Amino acid sequence: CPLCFKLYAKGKHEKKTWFESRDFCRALGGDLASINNKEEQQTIWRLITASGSYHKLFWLGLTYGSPSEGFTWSDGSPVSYENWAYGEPNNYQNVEYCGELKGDPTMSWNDINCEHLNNWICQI
Ligand SMILES: CO[C@H]1O[C@H](CO)[C@@H](O)[C@H](O)[C@H]1NC(C)=O
Ligand SMILES: [Ca+2]
Repeated sequence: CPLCFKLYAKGKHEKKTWFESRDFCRALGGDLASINNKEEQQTIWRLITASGSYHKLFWLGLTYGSPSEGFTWSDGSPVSYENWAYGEPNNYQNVEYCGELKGDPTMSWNDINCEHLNNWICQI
C-alpha cells in the first residue's frame, strides 16, 4: 500500500451522499470500502484511532441489491462477513438502502438513506 483503506473525514460542509462518495472513490481507481473479514475491520479501526476520528460516521460500500440478495458491496462482492448494529438493517421508514459505519470500537453498521451526508472510506 502507498489491503489499503483511506479515511475521508470532512468538515460539515464537505460531506457527501453515498453516490457522491462512491464516485469519488471510483475516480481514484478504487471504490467505497468493503469490510470482508475481521482483519479488514481491525485495519480500519486502527486508521480511526490514528486520526482522532472517534465516534464519526462513514459511508461504506454497502448498498441494497434486489429484494432477494439484501445488501451487497459496491465493488461486486457479496456481504458474507457482517457487523450490523443490533436491530439493523431495520430499513427505518422504508427509505434506507445504503450502509454506514459507526466509527467507534464496536465498528457496527447501520442502513440509512443514501442521500444522507456522511464522511466516507475508500479502498484502493
Ligand atoms: C437515529 O437512528 C434511527 O434513525 C436512523 C435514520 O436517521 C436509522 O437508520 C436508525 O436505524 C434509527 N435507529 C432506530 C433504533 O430505529
Ligand atoms: Ca437503520
